[PDB]
Amino acid sequence: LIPLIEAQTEEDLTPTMREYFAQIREYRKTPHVKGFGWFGNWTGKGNNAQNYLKMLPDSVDFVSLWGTRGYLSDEQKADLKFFQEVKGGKALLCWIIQDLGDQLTPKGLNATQYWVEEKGQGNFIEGVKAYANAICDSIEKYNLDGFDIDYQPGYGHSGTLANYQTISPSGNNKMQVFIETLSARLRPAGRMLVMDGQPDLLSTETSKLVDHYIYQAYWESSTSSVIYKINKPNLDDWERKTIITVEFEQGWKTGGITYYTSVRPELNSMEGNQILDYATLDLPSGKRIGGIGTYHMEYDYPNDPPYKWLRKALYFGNQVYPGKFD
Repeated sequence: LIPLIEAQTEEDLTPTMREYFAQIREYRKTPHVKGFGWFGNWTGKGNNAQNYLKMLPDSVDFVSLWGTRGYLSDEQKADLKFFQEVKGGKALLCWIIQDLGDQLTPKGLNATQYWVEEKGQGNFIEGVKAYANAICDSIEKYNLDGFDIDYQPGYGHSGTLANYQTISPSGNNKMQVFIETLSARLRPAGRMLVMDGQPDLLSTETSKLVDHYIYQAYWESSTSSVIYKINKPNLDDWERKTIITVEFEQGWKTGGITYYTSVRPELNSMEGNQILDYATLDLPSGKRIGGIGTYHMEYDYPNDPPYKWLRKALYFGNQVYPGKFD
């Protein structure tokens, strides 16, 4: 007889709640509008539900951890264990990929020094192979469910890995064996690889190694301006693997921007029409977007109800306007 925020394993629940989360775990594996976000201030520290993966809406499928790197608390480890095993949930490491050494470069040592000669052996590429293997290390160490490449060259995050060009042996071969090394390792482990910002630079073939294409559709003011952004037939199965996200650091109150126009007239009489359009987005093929998410998803918690917009959006995407998945 333990309330949820206190529960740690299937052993702490009644039969009726064991069975409840069994259907949630089933659902996760059916094809549906996935729910995602960038979860900040993740502590698992108690009293406040907002700091817990396990207290997220049951309709959230996976999440990227904005800010967290390593050194997890026992209370973080336990939140995650429940989120993973009871809820069918998945948590990703996440951070901008710009330079070869990024966020795994110790001290103030030199990136190109530490990674290339010191870790490769002059072979720049053995160092990309190495830098990636370290990401996987650090994921396997905290049993997280994979990685989220924040890829934004040509929004200023261009470096000794990130550049303007298609990722393929024929274009950015360095970014190619990067992604190749993450897939080789964390795909057979049941883990996820994912790319946000400019997943459109993936080659057709390389796109097969990435489980979702995640776009920041923050300031798009029209359905068809969002479709233009994500309509990339170069990408394997782009409709069902594409996730479109709204900006909740600023629009948590309103369900993104206040001056959006949906292709569904009935959505435009209603506040939050950006996130609801996204969740119900029928692409020109007729297929339903693969999912929606919010940046700083937790800013939706102070709402009435808490997680107002995300919950509504997934209700719109999965029940009000049932989508087509083939």
